Amino acid sequence: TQSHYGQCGGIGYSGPTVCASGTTCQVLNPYYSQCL
Ligand SMILES: *[C@H]1O[C@H](CO)[C@@H](O)[C@H](O)[C@@H]1O
Repeated sequence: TQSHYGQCGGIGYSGPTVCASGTTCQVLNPYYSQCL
């Protein structure tokens, strides 16, 4: 699972888009999405 303050899954990011329990994949920027 993607860690806190890391990029979870934005446009172009291929990988584990599911964040760790309690952290939410928030799309901050068009490509930058972060697990908060
Ligand atoms: C890998 O997966 C990511 C998932 O967000 C895509 O954005 C990318 O285009 C590729 O399919």
